[PDB]
Amino acid sequence: DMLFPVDNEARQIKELNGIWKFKRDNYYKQGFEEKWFEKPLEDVIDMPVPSSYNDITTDQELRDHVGWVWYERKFAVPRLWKDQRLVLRFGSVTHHAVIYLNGKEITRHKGGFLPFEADVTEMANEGENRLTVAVGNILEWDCLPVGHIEYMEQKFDFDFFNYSGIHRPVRLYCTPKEYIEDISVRTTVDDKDGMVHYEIKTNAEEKFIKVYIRDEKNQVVAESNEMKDMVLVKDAQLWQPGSAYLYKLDIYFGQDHYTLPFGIRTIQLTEKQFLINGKPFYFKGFGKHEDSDIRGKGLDEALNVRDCELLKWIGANSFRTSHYPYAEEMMQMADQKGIVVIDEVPAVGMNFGIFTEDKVNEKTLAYHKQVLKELYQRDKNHPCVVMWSITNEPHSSEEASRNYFEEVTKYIRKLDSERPITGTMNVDVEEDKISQFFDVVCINRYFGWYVGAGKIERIYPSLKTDLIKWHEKYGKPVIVTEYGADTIAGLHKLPEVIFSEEYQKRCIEENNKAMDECDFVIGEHIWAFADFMTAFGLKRVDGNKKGIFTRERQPKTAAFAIRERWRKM
Amino acid sequence: DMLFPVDNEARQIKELNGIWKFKRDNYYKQGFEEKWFEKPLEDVIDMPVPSSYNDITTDQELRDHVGWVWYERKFAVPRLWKDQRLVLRFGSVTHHAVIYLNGKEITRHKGGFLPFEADVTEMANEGENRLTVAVGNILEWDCLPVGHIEYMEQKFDFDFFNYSGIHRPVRLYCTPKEYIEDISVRTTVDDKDGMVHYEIKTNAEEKFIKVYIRDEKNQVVAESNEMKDMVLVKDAQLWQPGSAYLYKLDIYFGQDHYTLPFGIRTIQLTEKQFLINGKPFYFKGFGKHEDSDIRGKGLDEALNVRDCELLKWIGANSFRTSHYPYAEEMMQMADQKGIVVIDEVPAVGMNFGIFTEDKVNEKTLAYHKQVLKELYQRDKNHPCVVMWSITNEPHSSEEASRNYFEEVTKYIRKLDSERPITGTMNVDVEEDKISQFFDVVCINRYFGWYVGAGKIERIYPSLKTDLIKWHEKYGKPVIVTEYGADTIAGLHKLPEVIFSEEYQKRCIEENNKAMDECDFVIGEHIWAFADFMTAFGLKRVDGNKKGIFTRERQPKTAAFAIRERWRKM
Ligand SMILES: [Ca+2]
Ligand SMILES: [Ca+2]
Repeated sequence: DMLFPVDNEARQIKELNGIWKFKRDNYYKQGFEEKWFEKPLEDVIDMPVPSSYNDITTDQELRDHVGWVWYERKFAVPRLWKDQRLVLRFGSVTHHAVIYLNGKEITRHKGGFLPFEADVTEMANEGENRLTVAVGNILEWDCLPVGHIEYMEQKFDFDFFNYSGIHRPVRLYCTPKEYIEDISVRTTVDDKDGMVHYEIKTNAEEKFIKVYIRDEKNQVVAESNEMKDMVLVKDAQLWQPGSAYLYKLDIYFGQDHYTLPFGIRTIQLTEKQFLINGKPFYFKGFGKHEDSDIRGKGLDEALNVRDCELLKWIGANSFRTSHYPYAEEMMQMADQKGIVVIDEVPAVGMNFGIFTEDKVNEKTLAYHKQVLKELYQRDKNHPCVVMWSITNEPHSSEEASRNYFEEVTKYIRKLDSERPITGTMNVDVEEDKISQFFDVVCINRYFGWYVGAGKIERIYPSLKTDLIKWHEKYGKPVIVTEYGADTIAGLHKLPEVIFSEEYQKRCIEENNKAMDECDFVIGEHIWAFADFMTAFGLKRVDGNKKGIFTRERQPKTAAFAIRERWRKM
Repeated sequence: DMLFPVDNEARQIKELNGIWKFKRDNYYKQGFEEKWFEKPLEDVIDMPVPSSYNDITTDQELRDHVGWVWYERKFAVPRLWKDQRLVLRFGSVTHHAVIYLNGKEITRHKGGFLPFEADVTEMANEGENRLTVAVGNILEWDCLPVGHIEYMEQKFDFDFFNYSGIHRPVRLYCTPKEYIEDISVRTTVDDKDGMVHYEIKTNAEEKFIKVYIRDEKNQVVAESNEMKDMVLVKDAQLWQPGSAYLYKLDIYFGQDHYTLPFGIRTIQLTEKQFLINGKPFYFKGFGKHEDSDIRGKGLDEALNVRDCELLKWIGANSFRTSHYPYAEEMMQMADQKGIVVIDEVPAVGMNFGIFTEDKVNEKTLAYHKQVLKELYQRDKNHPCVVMWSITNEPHSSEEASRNYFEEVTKYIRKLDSERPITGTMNVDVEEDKISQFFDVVCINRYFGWYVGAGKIERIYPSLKTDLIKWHEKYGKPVIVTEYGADTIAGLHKLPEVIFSEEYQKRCIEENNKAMDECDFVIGEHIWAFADFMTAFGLKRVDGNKKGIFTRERQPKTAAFAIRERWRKM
């Protein structure tokens, strides 16, 4: 159960963000061994929430910390909340969490990009309470993303910096004691009329319920007293790429009230095309990252609006939540703005034998299924999500990866029968062993950068040849999910050279020429949207510089050429 | 009454931030004349709150908008708030506001940097309500900051971009119907003993009250049943620069409860020293701004923590709120971190005859006193505030300005008899006509930049001479409140040139040599803390580049030489 918290006459949200008190372990698990949670934290600094902690201070030891840190603040339960159900919700804690309330452990969570909560109805006191949160950043072979510890040094083979902290809002909220627990909505369209199938779960299934479907002007277009039903919406306003329309499932249950936005739209994959509402859709966009200056991966809604303005300005129609689920506020924004989304779990870093019993094994596999279940439960009702990505660049040349990903793909297909399934490729087409389980083949190709760096004339023939091989081996439509080139803003050269602004434009141009000659390509996603931070390395100039925009969300030269192309499509 | 809202067993806060709907006027006052507030806004975009609106979109017409824009969202009143007093608070609206609730005007406000509120107990409905806010950015001769309209173009003489929007949190909060309205605290010290003078004002003064003073471990150290009292704090932990201690005035009144943090510390001025708790204090720090990428002047608490970390790293002990009051969050942070603050009113831009019947006149004067009253009411109880600055660089060579600022200084002295009063100078010392009214003389001087650009060897003789003149004319201690040089990060040259990193360092050094030879100098504030945005001009390379740090809060070369000086001082 993970309905996004709401405010109305019956439910209320208390934000617990702001400035917390903060302290890091000075040796491994110092805070657990010394039971720091038993009393208020001492010798602390201020830390903002939501935000990563790595980039806030001037202290390299905190930036490079491996292990656990400790957050604490106080919150109040109002007298007016006397007989309500009380829930403490964490949008995320990266990567591992132990939650304490007034010195007592109340829940734990594993995985840094999905929300979790704890019912504290019978444990919070009226008035002041103390909330203590332990935050661990260690990744092992059974975490997603994958990593491992060497002797303590953290190892991993994904790009982005392993930021840690409380990256999403913390919320204490209240509901009545009999209440709506979960909602699932599915839609179909028969010519001009839409059919809304819904299922509502409550903790008193025998009690009366009233369910409205309201349109965008909030007028009732359908009505029912069933917990599960199938209601017709005549002349349905469809949710379309670039023109969102959102209905509302408005539910009254006893004293409870919940309103759920949703969209009516169909997805159908053909030979060679990706149909949305029966019309072909060509992905134009980026894989993104949750990353900006100072705050690391902290949610920043102002930055989120600026990014959507940028996506609109440049003619993009989609993005992929590259390498982990994003904040729901961004998923909600994509629903409202009509932006098409590929939603991805953090199965990244399964690459360098990786699929062995001592590394990525059945323990990893079972956790991977759990993350997919948690992702599906959070995002199942978003019309913006049109496809699930279950992995980014696994070492899928290994024979052992075949049974691994057949199992993951079949699990996600049972949870959701309506949305296509995918995963992104980096191994050579001849050696790949899993893409036959997918509905769409997604490839990350860096011709002109990681292959034949600087050789502009080799980009077009190399990509076209590889594209044709992927189509011929699997017979499915293809998206190029990553391609591009590192580019230092202000570095100009004539003739162009790698890292120059001119080279990034030409590299992308030549890849685009290959894709334009292939009738089976259904998308191009440039890597990356914006410069972002990476673990330190000699190929990373203060992070990954493949951004079309700088980290401060201003365009490099190539942005203007991309805009001309995407806007005339 | 402007007590900062609090959460406890009796009072509750609902934040109304997030993503609002937004639309600008297409001609002057269009929304007022078409009565847009009467129905939900149509043809809208998303706009984050808190944030400026100017740097969010890709649209030049909005960035440079002159006039009014319109914000709207919905909010809920829960059933559980049924019998409470309901208050809508705006931390600020820049510059002018008209607030509508369910299509009816409920308040207005002039002034972009101080909070205001509206009692909505009788007008808000249970459940859903519609909040509409018109936001105007026009500055006239009786506004602060000062500006004027020409033919529609906005003119002004201050040097920072005229960002507009809802820069600080919007809060709906509840209290009991009989409640604590205002609190004032003054402190004296007697050897090791504090005396806390307090005065509590309520909604029903004949009822009984309980007042505790609590230390930082929450332990009662004094107690009383009076609304107005002095209570002794023996072995009182003093609030010290760089080592803060905050007691809490904990007040119970009927069903109401309010806890006010405060500090015990004294201020005294001699003709050469600024004494805090009897010890000389030398100001080391910066005038700042509320400015960052994307969000303009929007509150960003993660940015505030990073700034305070950088102030600590560089050995700064103070800042001035150039040129307007900052968010209360930043004032609380200064209270907790032991940072000393010069608190400044937005009386900036009274420069180019300025003090004439048609420009800065009796209306400007009366408004100037009003903003000082409002600033005092908000910040009176902050130990971090050691001095009020009533103006920045007025054209105080005009004879007419004498009576103007005698009025202003008399007025603020009536509100606050303990804190020193000042205002910053740019006119020639021989021409000034007001600084005799101040307790400390503050001068903005840019020898090596605006006077004798590039002539390093003339900086030290020029500032020493000017300093001695200011001291000779007024016989008061002197703070140099601004000095420095524009500096493009990455610009290096040997020998150094203006705009280079090396020149900024040498220019500050030579100015510091002059100050080190003047015993009556009690502070040095470099301009600026961080690069910030200005109105467009040929001297402003994408804004003001006098930052010691970049706009993204990283140090230029001069930061490390400043740190060496300030950390060994
Ligand atoms: Ca969230
Ligand atoms: Ca505020």
